[PDB]
Amino acid sequence: DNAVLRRRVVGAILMVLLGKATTLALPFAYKKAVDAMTLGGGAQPALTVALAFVLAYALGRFSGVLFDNLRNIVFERVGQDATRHLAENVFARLHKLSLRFHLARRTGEVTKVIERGTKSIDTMLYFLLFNIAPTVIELTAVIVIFWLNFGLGLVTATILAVIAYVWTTRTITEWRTHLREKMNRLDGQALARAVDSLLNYETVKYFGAESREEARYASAARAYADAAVKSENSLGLLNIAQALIVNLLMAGAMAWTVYGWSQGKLTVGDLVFVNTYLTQLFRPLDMLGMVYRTIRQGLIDMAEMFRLIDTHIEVADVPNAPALVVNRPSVTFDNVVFGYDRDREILHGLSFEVAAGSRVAIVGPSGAGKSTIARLLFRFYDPWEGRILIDGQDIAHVTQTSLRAALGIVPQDSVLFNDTIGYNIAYGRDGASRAEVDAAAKGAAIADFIARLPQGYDTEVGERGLKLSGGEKQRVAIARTLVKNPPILLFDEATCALDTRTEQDILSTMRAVASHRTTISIAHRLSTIADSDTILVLDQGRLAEQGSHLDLLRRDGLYAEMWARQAAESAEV
Amino acid sequence: DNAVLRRRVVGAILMVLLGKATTLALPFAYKKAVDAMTLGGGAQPALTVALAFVLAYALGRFSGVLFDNLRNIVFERVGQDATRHLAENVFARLHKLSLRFHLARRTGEVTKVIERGTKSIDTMLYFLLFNIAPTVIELTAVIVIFWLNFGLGLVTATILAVIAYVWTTRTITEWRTHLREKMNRLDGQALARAVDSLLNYETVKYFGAESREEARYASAARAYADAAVKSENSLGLLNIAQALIVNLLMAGAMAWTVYGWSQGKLTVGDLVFVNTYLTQLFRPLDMLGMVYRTIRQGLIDMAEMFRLIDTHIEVADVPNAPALVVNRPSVTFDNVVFGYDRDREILHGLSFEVAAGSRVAIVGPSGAGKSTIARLLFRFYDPWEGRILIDGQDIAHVTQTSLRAALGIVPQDSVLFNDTIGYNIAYGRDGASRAEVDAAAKGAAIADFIARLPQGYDTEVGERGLKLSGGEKQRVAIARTLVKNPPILLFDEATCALDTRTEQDILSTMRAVASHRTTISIAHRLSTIADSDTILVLDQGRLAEQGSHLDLLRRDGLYAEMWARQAAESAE
Ligand SMILES: Nc1ncnc2c1ncn2[C@@H]1O[C@H](COP(=O)(O)OP(=O)(O)OP(=O)(O)O)[C@@H](O)[C@H]1O
Ligand SMILES: Nc1ncnc2c1ncn2[C@@H]1O[C@H](COP(=O)(O)OP(=O)(O)OP(=O)(O)O)[C@@H](O)[C@H]1O
Repeated sequence: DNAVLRRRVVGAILMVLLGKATTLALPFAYKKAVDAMTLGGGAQPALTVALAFVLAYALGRFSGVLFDNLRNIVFERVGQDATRHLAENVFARLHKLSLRFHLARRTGEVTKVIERGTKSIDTMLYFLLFNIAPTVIELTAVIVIFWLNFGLGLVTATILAVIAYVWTTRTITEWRTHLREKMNRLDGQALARAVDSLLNYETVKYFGAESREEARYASAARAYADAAVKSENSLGLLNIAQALIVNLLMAGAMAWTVYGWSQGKLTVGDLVFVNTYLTQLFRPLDMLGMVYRTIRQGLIDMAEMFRLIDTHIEVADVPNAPALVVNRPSVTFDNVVFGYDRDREILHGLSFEVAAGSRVAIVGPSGAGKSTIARLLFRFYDPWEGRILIDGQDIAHVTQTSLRAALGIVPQDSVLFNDTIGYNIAYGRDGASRAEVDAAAKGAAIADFIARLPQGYDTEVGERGLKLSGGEKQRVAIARTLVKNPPILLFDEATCALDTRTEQDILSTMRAVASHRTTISIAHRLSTIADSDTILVLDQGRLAEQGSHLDLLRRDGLYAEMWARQAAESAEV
Repeated sequence: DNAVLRRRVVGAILMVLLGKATTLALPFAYKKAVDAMTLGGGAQPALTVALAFVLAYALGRFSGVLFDNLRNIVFERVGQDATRHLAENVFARLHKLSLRFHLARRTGEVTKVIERGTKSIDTMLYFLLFNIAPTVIELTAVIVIFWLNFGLGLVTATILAVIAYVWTTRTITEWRTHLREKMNRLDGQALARAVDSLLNYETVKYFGAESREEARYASAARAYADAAVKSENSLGLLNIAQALIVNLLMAGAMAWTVYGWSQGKLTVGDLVFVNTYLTQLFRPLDMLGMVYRTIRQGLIDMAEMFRLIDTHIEVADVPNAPALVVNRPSVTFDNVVFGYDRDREILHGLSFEVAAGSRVAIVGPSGAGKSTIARLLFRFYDPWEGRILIDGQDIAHVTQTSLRAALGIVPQDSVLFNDTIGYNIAYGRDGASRAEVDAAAKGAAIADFIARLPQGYDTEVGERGLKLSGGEKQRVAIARTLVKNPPILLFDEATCALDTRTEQDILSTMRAVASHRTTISIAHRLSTIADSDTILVLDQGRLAEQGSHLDLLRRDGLYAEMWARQAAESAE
């Protein structure tokens, strides 16, 4: 499909084909030895035979290694391009996976699987292109030559020996696959435990549990080491068996050649021809058994890695899915029944209406499942029963991209890229201008703060934005979501980490930006949302109350009681 | 350390010597062939030489492969144990590093460096132990036997050839180290970018920026691919140069021997002997080249890892540091000046007293440095000026372990292990019993909730505990700190994501058991902490006000102002 890559692969194949010329170099030494022993010296060609033998041998070895390295240097571009394309596809498809995977994944084992599969595919492609075909050509050439100069019984013996070789290799590989899989699993578990400890370094320091993490990693490492010892011992046993088979076959061949006659067909040269061809045959078959085991391992690793990527995507677009068109940002929950796992149901027929352009609050006790409303509105999961509508359009029947582009959310636990503040803020919109970033930072009340910083927008935030304060991180999230500027805006506990001045500023910003935008604010402090158009009270995953602040307060229900418990702080300390 | 591996390693060395014996066994079989050319054949006496040829050659090759695999099978345990010990030490020292490193690290590149070093130490140890010594033995044996059997010229030529080989290898390695380092840096950067995107999957989905992350990772990957192509091309050039040198040396060695006489310069069998020795001499040098370059690369990589593992730990114990003795859990900040970076200072002479057993709140605007008080109280950093005292004892002069064991913290951003709820709760104390876990879950108001769960304590929380609710996660952190049961307890905005009922229940359950325990609560909502014994107001890193809620409200200071802004009723 690529003319450059085609040409490169053709050149590489020519390079391996030159291996056949290298194999043809040995019969030159055969002929020279035959001449030297048939004339016994005293003739003219002896000086010629010596010079030709030394020159041909040295140049043949040098040309073999030179062609191997030229093949490597010419194929390195194609190999690295294949690795890059595989890595890009794996990354892209890894970002397409469902949220349940990322929420319950273990970084160490998935990283081990990804790297092992990528390296196995690289090695497998390399060996498939550069080992399979030349070894077949060499086997056919050996068969033909052995048929012309060794008869038929010897070629049948060699075929029976390679058949026994294949049978023993298959049996030992079937025995060793279990140990290999156990080793890989233990390695993955060890790396996952180590990565989890590194992610919880702060917790370990808080609880002084360095020794416990070290001990658990040491236990995992000892398990992996024992499994690896077992696997490599089985590999050594396989190699010893294969070498025994090949060496006894070679011994039989040499025995037949010498037993034919003390002088043989040719006194000097027959032994040398046989030994050279048998070296050129034992060197590749001893590695060919390993190459069969390597193809097996690469197949099981491709099957392993591919069994993880693109295998379980919870949310997928329906065929010919149209794009979402939001003319009126209205939200409808129609008898939505949903639970994260079928073991525990979270939402039991939740139904409500959020009018277009209104500011609606969602309150309730902990565990009520408001973040469930936020995640289902974003189509991270699909509800068991009922449906979600935006402008009267089913969320499940519209493309994910348009739906998620019509929604902006300031989540409860926000994560920032390991980059500058300006990058994180401009991440809200592709190619955001500095004027939009400045306007959003003014709206998110970090303008003066960024001005007081030495690097300004170029201030580093570190990994996950932990080099900033909580309020600064929350304001950065608000700023990026304002950069996005979607028609529907969902604040999941936005004003938790904010001080009083920032709290009032962000609240006024939310009230001012609610002009033609629907606003859904999940808050634990009722006073911050008492001015909302409607307040939805959740309890155990059900809509207990709905209405204005005065309406829910007059009903003397759950919202009123909650408002009488929070207001107890100011009335009487 | 006693005979654990000694016998085993001795066996490995024995195997290596047996390999030399095999290498010495082959020329003898050739010597017999020389005899077969001096006796002119025979009816029966030729058969002996034939049988000797077949037996010696076949058994020599089979025994070589068998001894190699036996050496591997006996040394695999030692190799895996060495790799395991190095990995354990690397992990331990990685946990010993300062918090400034972990806060500003990049996971992908550090993980890549660690894994590269882990594989490199194994490969390097194998090649060093099984190539360096046998190649030296073979070179010395070839030198002595040759010197005995040809004179001086060819040994002078061989030593000059090895000197030129070493010089060319050194030059090409010095030229290729730059490309290798650039390739490694690009690989680390690409992996770091990919890991950051995987950590921010949720942000990417929130803003639909999959294409941008894919494009940036593709750019990093193509850069790494170009660097790797250059490095491997230079490697191929080095290999062809080395092979040319060795093959020309072999060719010259054969040419000198043949020029003496057609059958033999000194002895007739010396030419076949020489060519066999040249094969047995090229077999180890083809490994010696890659072993030289691999030892160089492994040393420079492990030094690079250790130059990142041996980075200076900001917080270290003073020599002969005593243990902390907390009889009255009081906290004192004495003119503490500290900033994270010298370009921006955070705390400017902060001084305050938190009495033993009192309930103290820490409030103020953003940037006032309350999380700095929490991080410095735990000695994550050391202050520029001033000091911190616990029960009148300097934090800087006590062991880190006792200090951190005397303090429990529910941080603002809590992280949970990717494990069950019971594991996370019992993590508060080493070997926590089930009764203690139950008592803490009851105190943290998650007992009944866990009872309502299908798996109960065995419910998975996922990575960082994101499979739980915010309030559930905060209460799990509270449960861990209650399991630890320290005399000083610091809540950095702990009860924000809790509803009022659960918050009040937990706080009252604490207050009942809050006897002789210091409580330090950092809160942004003042009304939740108006019942504290004392309230410390911070501004620009200084203690502006201190006192009760009624006192600070009557004083009409900063606390009153902050309390009058939240009290603004926006309800219609
Ligand atoms: N990925 C998940 N897997 C399993 N259960 C989940 C997952 N996400 C949420 N839940 C469950 O759904 C319920 C709702 O929790 P959620 O994260 O919605 O917090 P909330 O109740 O909305 O508010 P708060 O943070 O105050 O508790 C909880 O019981 C929680 O255990
Ligand atoms: N790890 C860090 N590295 C560098 N600078 C930091 C770090 N953490 C915070 N800062 C900066 O220094 C100031 C120190 O305040 P810190 O975040 O420690 O607590 P705080 O000011 O009480 O937070 P809040 O904003 O919740 O009041 C912060 O406002 C922030 O600008």
